[PDB]
Amino acid sequence: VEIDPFEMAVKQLERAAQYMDISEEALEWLKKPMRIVEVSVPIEMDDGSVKVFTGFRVQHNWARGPTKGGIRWHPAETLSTVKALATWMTWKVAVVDLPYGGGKGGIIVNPKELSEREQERLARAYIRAVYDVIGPWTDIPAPDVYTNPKIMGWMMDEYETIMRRKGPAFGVITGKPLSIGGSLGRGTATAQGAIFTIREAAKALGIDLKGKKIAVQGYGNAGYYTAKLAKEQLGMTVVAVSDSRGGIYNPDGLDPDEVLKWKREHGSVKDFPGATNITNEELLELEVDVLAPAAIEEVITEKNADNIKAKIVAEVANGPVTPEADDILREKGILQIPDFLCNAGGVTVSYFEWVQNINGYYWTEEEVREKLDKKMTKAFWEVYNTHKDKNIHMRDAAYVVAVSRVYQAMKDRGWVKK
Ligand SMILES: N[C@@H](CCC(=O)O)C(=O)O
Repeated sequence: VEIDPFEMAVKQLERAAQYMDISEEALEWLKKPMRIVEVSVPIEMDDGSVKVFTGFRVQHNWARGPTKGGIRWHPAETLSTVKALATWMTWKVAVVDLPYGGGKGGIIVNPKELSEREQERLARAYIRAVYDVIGPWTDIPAPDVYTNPKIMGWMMDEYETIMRRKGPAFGVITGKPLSIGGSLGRGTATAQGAIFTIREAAKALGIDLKGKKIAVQGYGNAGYYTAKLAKEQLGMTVVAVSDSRGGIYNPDGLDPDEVLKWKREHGSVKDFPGATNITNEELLELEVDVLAPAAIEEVITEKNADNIKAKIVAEVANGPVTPEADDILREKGILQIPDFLCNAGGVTVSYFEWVQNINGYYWTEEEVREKLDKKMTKAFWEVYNTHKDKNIHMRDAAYVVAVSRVYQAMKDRGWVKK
């Protein structure tokens, strides 16, 4: 009825665990976050009043290392959502082999109605409230929905003020501006990882992407950068893009820069010059070789699963495919890249930023790109090898890999004896 996010995450975990040999005690440990912190966030309003907000900080598991995750400023943010996202972040950092755990934060607030001063006060108060459970080697927050690098800089400054500069205060939080412990390649991290996964999938399927067609659903940051990087690096033809308002179809190809400029000038991609106007419900079924949903979740359902014609479906967004759609697409011979494997580039570049901050030495764009390429290629090939050995779904193989790594880390620490 309500389909609670945490229940769905636990159900997914059980489905995954049924495909591998894991002890009952370890599964019960994994079903519950290891630490949940709920705090009040009082700030001073611009009119002089004091408003109290509810903040969350869930650390699902830290067997493999310090927990990692973003902070969401959404009016419809709940504890369940934070717990489910921390659980998913655990597997996200485990599949791509990072020395990280799972974490997530969130404040129930509408940031659209907050001023800059009030936003800074909210960030500083959240840091003051959750200081006792965060740190460079304990919990590293990150940008997420309705949060940008400016809030990251404010949060890092507040943490440094509280910590009295007794250590690497830069590394307590990632996604910061380049002037203060920032990292090169952060803006295009997720799309770069998605492009690397798409290239590896094409390599696995034996099809060259040069001259091929790609359709991207959702033209936000991730969708725009995915289309642009595909067109440049992969040599593919961006045939169709879309947003919430509508979509664009052009067999001859779309220039991502031109489409982004049009969207910026008119607020939407609708009615692009010299292009056919469509919507998402027929965009998802266009004849393409790579489809990259980079928008609101749950766009592929059993209704439209049988009509998908893409050879590769790169789940850039967070869970855009339902399990029934997963089964239907696997039956059709379509190679799916799991959601928490395709967009693992953002957390990988976040890890690179944390390493740079901890070490005090900062890398270049080429070094970050090469390291990200190596990490994403290795993770995808491990997942595909499991998918080829166990004769299971790609999402199932990614779950097996991540849960196996976490379980091995737990067994090594002695947390679970079986
Ligand atoms: N928010 C992104 C995916 C999640 C992420 O960026 O980490 C989208 O829905 O397009």
